Amino acid sequence: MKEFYLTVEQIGDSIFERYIDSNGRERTREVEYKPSLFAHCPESQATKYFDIYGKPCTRKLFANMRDASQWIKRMEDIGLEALGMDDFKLAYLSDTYNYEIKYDHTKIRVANFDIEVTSPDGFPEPSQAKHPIDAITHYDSIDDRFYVFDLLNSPYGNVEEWSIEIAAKLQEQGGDEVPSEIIDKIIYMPFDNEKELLMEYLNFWQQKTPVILTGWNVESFAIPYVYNRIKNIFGESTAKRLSPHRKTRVKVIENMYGSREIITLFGISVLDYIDLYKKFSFTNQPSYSLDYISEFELNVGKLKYDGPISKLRESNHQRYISYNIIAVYRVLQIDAKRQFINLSLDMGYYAKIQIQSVFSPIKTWDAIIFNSLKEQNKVIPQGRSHPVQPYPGAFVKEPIPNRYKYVMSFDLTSAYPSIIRQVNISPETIAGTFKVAPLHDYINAVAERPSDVYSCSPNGMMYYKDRDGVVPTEITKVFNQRKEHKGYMLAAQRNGEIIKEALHNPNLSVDEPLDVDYRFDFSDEIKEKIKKLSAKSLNEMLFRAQRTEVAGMTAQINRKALINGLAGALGNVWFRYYDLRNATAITTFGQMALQWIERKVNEYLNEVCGTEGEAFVLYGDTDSIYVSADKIIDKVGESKFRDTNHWVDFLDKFARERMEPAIDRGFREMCEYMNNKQHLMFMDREAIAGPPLGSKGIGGFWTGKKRYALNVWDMEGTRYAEPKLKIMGLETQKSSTPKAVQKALKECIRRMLQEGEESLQEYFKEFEKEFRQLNYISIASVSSANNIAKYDVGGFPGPKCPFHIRGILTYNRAIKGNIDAPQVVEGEKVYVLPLREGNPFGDKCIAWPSGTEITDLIKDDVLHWMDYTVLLEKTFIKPLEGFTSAAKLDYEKKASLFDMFDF
DNA sequence: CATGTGAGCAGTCCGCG
DNA sequence: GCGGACTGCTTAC
Ligand SMILES: [Ca+2]
Ligand SMILES: [Ca+2]
Ligand SMILES: [Ca+2]
Ligand SMILES: [Ca+2]
Ligand SMILES: [Ca+2]
Ligand SMILES: [Ca+2]
Repeated sequence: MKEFYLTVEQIGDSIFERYIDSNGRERTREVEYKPSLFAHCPESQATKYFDIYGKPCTRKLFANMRDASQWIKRMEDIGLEALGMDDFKLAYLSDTYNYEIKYDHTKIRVANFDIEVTSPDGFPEPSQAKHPIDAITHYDSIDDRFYVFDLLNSPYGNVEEWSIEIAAKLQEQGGDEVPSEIIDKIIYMPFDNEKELLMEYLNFWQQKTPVILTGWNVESFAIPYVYNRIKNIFGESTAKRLSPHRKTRVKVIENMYGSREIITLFGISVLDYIDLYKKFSFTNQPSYSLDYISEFELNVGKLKYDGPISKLRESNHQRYISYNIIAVYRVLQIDAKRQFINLSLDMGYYAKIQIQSVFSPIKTWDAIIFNSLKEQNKVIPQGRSHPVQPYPGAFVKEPIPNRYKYVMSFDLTSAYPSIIRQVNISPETIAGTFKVAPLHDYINAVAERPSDVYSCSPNGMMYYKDRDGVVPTEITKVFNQRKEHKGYMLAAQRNGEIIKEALHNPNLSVDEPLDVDYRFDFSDEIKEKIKKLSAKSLNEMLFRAQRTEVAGMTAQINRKALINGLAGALGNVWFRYYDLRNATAITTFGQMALQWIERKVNEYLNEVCGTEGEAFVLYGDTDSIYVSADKIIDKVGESKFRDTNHWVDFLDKFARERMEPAIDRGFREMCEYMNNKQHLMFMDREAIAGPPLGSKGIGGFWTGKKRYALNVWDMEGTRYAEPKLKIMGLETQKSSTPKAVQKALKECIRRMLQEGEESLQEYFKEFEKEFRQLNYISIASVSSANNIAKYDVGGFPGPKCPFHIRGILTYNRAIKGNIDAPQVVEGEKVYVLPLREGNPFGDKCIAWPSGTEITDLIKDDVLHWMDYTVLLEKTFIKPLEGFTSAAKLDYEKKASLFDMFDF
């Protein structure tokens, strides 16, 4: 097989690499890497090395990496550019793997672990590690086994061995319900003392050394705790055995009272699943406990236990160990669905970087561009220092706040990357500048044509048309990958709706789910078979289609983020190719594009409808337009339509057959105007929206910029079995909004858009009558707890103290000297509840760690002093007032002359 | 060590016979 | 109480 790296590190003048050899065996080696960098030399000196602007360079080969670094300093002092890849391990990988890496994940040791630590005096701080580690579960991907290390004797209690028989039993039968599919994969190892446990753990570690290390919060808890605990018991050099090169660095975050730390294990790639999830999932959650996220992703119940976690081991060691095991499995279950490890490995090896550098789009693109240029013997520019400078972005149209009955939306496919490719924006394709007219003059086609030779953006930049740029070249590769996966995602989504439609009439049979590939639209013959399947088989198929769609979502959305990241990186001062000329060339062109196409669409629709000067485009944001379709529907007349799907079909066809071509003509004309390299502005229809035919639903409304809701029947070619709400910016979409208020507000919207005013009014009345019966957690607001210390003045709020921070301080005083009430962690999320006047907490609100029940000693008082009136007003009524005034609708029946009668 | 800008809302402070 | 000014948080692109 072809060889590939696992990890790489620079340690002094040595590169330390772990890799897989030609026989599929894991190997390690230390290489005294001799790097090269480059300097500009005279034209009269012949050479095969040129910088990206075609200037000749000479290669300086160094005896070691220190010499290379030292030379960079001297060049800095002299005043001359030192070119080439200055991160030497990227150069090493590039030299060592001079081909497209094709890796085999079954050879890559992926470890998932978590530890338990009983602590009777508050949270067990990793920096101090003053308590025994009393459980570790460590799953190994190569063995496919859960290695369980169990401490039976501790100064906090001696317990009996864990029972696998009992673990496997249902909870309703006193067991722990450890999933049957992992029971046979558990290797249980009990220990009579911690020193033996830890030593065996370390020996195990040496035999099965993680390449990818993950788990939930392993970076800020598990890893530093294990490191510091081992350090305290055996000494630091023993702790260093967790690194295969015996090297670690300790990062100490001292904030202000007290301190925590991150540990870097050289030769391991740590990908904390919490960080993967945040970066790659595109959710914002009110809590990031594993219980919350597991329920969210997997619909599995919370791991239930009686009493505090500090007492769980002594009172119920059996459950304690089972839950340690299950927690580890849950991360594997989430990854099976989301496939973030796979994504990370894909992106890592594609770029030729340390796998953990997938968290940095700058490192990732720097590597991709370096490798690309190196293949043509080109030499990369030196990184430079730049002051941070704000610069202009997108254009957003101010919408008239209103209800909007029929709406069709369109937006550009991969807008910024497509602009890069169309214009040919790269560091080395800059041809010069031209004198800019006001943007409005370009939008209206009255400015002088910028150039009849070069490819232009209305920011004033010109680019070569007749040569490729590395930025366009490399961004197109990732875009094309993105597009493939998105095709699979949408097919799977369309396939899902076919199955949902068939679930309306399930057959009374015993059959199996069809063996099909969900990434491709079902053939007619598969669709016929589906119409004969049972409910059980159809639901299994619907599950598989949805898992296929999720996998496609992961792959497409993060490749999308990566290419958009390149456009953004051009405006980050730490990016080697930082250049506001290129960053603003993209954004300014975007602004022109949106406003140009708005004009063209208004022109076209006035023409086909026989009118003049009516505004069909009601909103737009960056690269999208929202077209009121009312006059289109009225042109034919609503009476002509047989059902909702008939008008949806009609608008879909109108968009595809009449609008999109007119849009394409408009953008081709714009491409000619700007003399661009290639026409890539593809503005495809997104949503078709309206009320159900014959209903009093209003279809949609806007309250303002970035705030709207649409009743959608077809989305990018997916015709829904049941209409779906597209809501942007409104409180339903905000993680700060209480969970039950999100629900209620969404149902208020659903009723507005699908049913009308009377339906709304009925629901609003019920919700107000029952609000006070909702669970306190379901109606608590959420906020991130940043800069808590700044406003902490003897446990009381300093000046400008934010509401949520004030609540935290209130909580701190109420739990003061409580030996095990959860502490609010800086930067994490909290629930927030307002408090009525005269409460015993002595302030207007309280805040506690999100995803948790508030500690029992103050829970009773919080429940008693909760200000429901304020809570209802702020979180529910005030937003709904915004929705309904915007829609010209009332959520309570207005008083009128009719109130004189008895109806 | 390091993707970007645009924009609304909820909060505090401050003014207000 | 209720605006305007300022800013933090969260989010749509
Ligand atoms: Ca635990
Ligand atoms: Ca788009
Ligand atoms: Ca059927
Ligand atoms: Ca868009
Ligand atoms: Ca699209
Ligand atoms: Ca109490």
